[PDB]
Amino acid sequence: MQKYVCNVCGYEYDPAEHDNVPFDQLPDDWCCPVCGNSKDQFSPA
Ligand code: NI
Repeated sequence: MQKYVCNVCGYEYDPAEHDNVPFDQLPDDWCCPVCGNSKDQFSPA
């Protein structure tokens, strides 16, 4: 259940915090809910 970290603000997308919804199921236009950084500028962590 891969966690991802925003390269801009350090927000961590942890699927565990979201009913195990994986990063790869998020919308095409999903952005960081803290800083609005785009999905494709997150690192696996
Ligand atoms: Ni961010």
